[PDB]
Amino acid sequence: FVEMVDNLRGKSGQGYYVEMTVGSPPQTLNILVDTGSSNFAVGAAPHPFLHRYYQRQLSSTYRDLRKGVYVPYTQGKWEGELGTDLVSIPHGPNVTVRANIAAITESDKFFINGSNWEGILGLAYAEIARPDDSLEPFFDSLVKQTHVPNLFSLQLCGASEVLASVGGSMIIGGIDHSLYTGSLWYTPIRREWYYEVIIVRVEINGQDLKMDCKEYNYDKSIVDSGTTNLRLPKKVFEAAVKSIKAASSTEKFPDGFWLGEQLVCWQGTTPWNIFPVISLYLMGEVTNQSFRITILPQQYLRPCYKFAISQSSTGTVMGAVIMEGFYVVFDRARKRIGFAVSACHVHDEFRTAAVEGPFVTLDMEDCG
Ligand SMILES: CCCOc1ccc(-c2csc(-c3ccccc3Cl)c2CC(=O)NC(=N)N)cc1
Repeated sequence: FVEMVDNLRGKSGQGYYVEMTVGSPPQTLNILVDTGSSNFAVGAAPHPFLHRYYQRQLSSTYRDLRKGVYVPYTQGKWEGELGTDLVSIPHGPNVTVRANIAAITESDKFFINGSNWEGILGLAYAEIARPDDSLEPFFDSLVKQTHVPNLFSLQLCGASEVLASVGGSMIIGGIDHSLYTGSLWYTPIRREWYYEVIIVRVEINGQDLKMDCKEYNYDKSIVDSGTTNLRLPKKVFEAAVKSIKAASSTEKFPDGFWLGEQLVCWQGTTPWNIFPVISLYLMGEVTNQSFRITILPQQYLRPCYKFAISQSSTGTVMGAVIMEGFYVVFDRARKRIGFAVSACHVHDEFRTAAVEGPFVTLDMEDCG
């Protein structure tokens, strides 16, 4: 796993990517590591934001699947041609796998200017793969074609003209103990489509939001490296901001700030201590057992800073601001996701991101 440490990079807010190669000879590309989707999709045609793309004609091992894929979503869309080719991760397991590849031929609002990645590596399950679940996801092909164990770890570390550079590690097939400190707590993967989990309770600076369990997962809750913010269902979001505004209160802020769209600055003078910590209690492996994940303002305020907690209409999304500061294990083989305090992770001399348990919680089976 030493070879996989720091194999991730990105620009704050533009996602983390790992270097991959596709085709023969090897075509080097930077791929967004996304646990919130299940397709291995790469630009395969010129685009204003792409400085390089996958060229099937140059790959002697490319095999067309004669089959298209169309993916529209609210902001725009991407469209591609299904194919198969040899795929490797230079700073990952020393193996090469034949995987499905969605060659993006046209798109709008898919790629991001300056993000430095040319495709996406959807690490979620087949159920949500496009165009349907018969298109085996990359990780599935990896495990089926190799000896690599059905599990991967993600240590997202976070972080002037330039958006800040972020780094992290994607350990495939295992758990690197030097990457975390303390104990690893696991929450069950409720269902194998998105990496769905169940939040049983949340508190702002030790104070319980006292909401019905179901509201925390209203619709669903997922662990998604492909999302920057901690996104909360409306009701939970409103309750969370009110509580945070209170905690901060000694400074007031433009609510354009609270809405994530606008920024805020001081100049190492930041009054972190004024902002409360956020604890998300996740269902434990044992019925009435749960554990908490606690994040600092250093995590939900991303650098000037922008409030990185936003409203969701699609359930809770534990994105980067949540994952950063924790070592997250996607234990697919045991249908669970483990959290441990990250070897990296920003923290002052008064508080620290934490992973603690157990905490017992009555019902919770019914938080789903
Ligand atoms: C931190 C920046 C992340 O940048 C992104 C770039 C593209 C997409 C995206 C466009 S269409 C699409 C997509 C939508 C449905 C199925 C397949 C794909 Cl590739 C995705 C993946 C996605 O939605 N991931 C996610 N929510 N975690 C998402 C984030």
